[PDB]
Amino acid sequence: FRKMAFPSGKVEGCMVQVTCGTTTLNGLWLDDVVYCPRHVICTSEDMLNPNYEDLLIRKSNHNFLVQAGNVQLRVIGHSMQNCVLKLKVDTANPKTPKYKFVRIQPGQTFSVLACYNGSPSGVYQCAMRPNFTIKGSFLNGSCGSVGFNIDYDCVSFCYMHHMVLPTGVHAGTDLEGNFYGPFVDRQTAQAAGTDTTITVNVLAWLYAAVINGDRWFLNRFTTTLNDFNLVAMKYNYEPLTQDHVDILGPLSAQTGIAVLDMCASLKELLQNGMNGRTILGSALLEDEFTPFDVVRQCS
Amino acid sequence: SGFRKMAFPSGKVEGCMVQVTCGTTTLNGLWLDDVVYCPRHVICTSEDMLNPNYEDLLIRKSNHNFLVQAGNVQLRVIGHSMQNCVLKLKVDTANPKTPKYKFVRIQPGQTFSVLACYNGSPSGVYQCAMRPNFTIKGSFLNGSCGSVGFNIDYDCVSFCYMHHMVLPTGVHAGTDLEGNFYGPFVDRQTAQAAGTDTTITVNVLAWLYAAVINGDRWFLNRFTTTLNDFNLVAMKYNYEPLTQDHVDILGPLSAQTGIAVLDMCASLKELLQNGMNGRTILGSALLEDEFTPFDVVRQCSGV
Ligand SMILES: *[C@@](O)(CO)[C@H](C[C@@H]1CCNC1=O)NC(=O)[C@H](CC(C)C)NC(=O)c1cc2c(OC)cccc2[nH]1
Ligand SMILES: *[C@@](O)(CO)[C@H](C[C@@H]1CCNC1=O)NC(=O)[C@H](CC(C)C)NC(=O)c1cc2c(OC)cccc2[nH]1
Repeated sequence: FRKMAFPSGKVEGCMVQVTCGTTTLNGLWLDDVVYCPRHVICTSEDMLNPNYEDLLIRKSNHNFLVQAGNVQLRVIGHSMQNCVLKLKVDTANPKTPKYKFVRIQPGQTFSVLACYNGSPSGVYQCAMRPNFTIKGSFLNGSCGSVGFNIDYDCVSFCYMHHMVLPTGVHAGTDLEGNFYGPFVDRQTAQAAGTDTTITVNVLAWLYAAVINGDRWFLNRFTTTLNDFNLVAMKYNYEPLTQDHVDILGPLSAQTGIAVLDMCASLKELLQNGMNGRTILGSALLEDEFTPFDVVRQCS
Repeated sequence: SGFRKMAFPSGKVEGCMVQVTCGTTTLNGLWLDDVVYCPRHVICTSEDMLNPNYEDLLIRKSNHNFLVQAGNVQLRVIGHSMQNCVLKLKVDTANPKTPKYKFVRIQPGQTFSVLACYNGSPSGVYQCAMRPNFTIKGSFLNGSCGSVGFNIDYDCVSFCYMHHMVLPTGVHAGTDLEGNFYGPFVDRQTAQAAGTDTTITVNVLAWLYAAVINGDRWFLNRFTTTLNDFNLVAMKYNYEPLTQDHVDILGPLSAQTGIAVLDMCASLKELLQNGMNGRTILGSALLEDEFTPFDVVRQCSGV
């Protein structure tokens, strides 16, 4: 098993750069709107303690430089929505894919198209942690890079990059500008809460192991969802929700192993350990593959 | 900040993928200018693939025997030749989205991005390394043949891999875009083993430097080693020898971190002899060898 990103071309065709003063970052051009982090309006000193409503009052359309490559797109309107700026431009992007804006849950994965100066640089798969950070790879100039999933022909954008934390993980918003987690867009060191293991994804991984004939860990027991959640929390594992149980449905049907029987197997692995054994060639339980990723790599 | 297995953006390649069908055999092709490149075993029937005389099988085909679909459009084949294990279909239409490109044959230990495709449709993109035994640890399913591997520099796509085969061990084998396999493999329907799969030492060292740049030094030690004494231990553990060129190529990472290359060699020697003792590096419980020094430099320079 490996991390696989979605093909990035539909998103590449939407990346632009946005500059205000000497402050430059990336934006997302869909139809005639460009979406970007609102701190582009800040000088470096402004970002220490910004009052964004007051800073924006001092800006007009003609203070925003939007470029597709080196080609300028004239800005004809602007507004703030939470921590994102929306710049209306006078050109509808001919490369706009079918798209939606979605807000994901911890545990869900997405592809990040890391960009610099409006130019796509690399693509990789990330998982939203329970503490609402991602382990990205981002350098200066990466803000406004986006994360997304592709379903059929539709790009679902879920993430726009804003922040690195002192621990070197990343934080950002959805495309309506609402941060994931307790973070704010300020030039300040902010701590993320203690993280936990993504249980639903570990279960998906165990189903993947079974699909491939690696099933020594299957035990004879079952559990209730409540009892499992209480045990899991003592091992720093997330509780399962009903949605988690439901998204495990297809893998449960494919293998014939009920979700709560697999939970009882995992409980035993937590309580008793691996006994120097491996699962899918690994002593670590992997928690960054969703049930969809498992299906997507097995078929 | 951070270090992740990263692929190049795939859009320039997506615009070149098409579907090639001959008989009941369908796989992917690569459409550049007015030529479509694909694995020649498309011309094969199920019975042919056991021992295909490709020159014999190809001469019996006509241009119209090849159905090339690009999205909803069918491209008319107006010529066809064979270059080793790659078929070259001349089409009457030049692909308008052809990027600047070159064909290159990659060296073992180098990385490239793979755009996995099915029925001419891009499905996923990931980074691989060409292993010392000339296999790649890919993710490919039925119908993935003709998927390509590439690197991008500025605006130029260097195609280096086209996919053909899975081995019994689950690793993968393919050719360059001149149709020559990497490794001792053959495009016939047989179970093939690779040579011994050694570890790309210069890459493990780069990844250790990446781990240091990202704040983890638990594996470092106060010891050093000579290059030869390191290589003696490395070869004992089925690692490739480190050459002076590798040492030099690691210079920028050594400069950035302040850790002499042979001091990092002494760290790796200790990891090989003692193991990792349940600890992890950059989240991995194994020594990773599929990032090149340049992969690390481009993600971690300045951090
Ligand atoms: C965007 O490029 C800014 O436009 C930038 C992305 C980071 C640069 C290096 N890697 C990244 O992911 N974001 C920032 O520089 C933000 C700007 C905010 C939104 C105004 N700043 C931080 O992420 C930042 C500031 C501080 C800090 O201060 C003090 C102390 C510790 C961490 C930290 N992160
Ligand atoms: C191509 O899509 C075929 O067009 C296909 C890709 C593999 C399918 C499963 N995963 C893959 O990477 N390649 C093949 O099916 C090739 C066809 C050759 C080039 C004629 N064959 C193999 O991959 C192959 C055959 C055998 C085998 O036999 C008998 C025994 C064991 C492994 C094996 N692989």
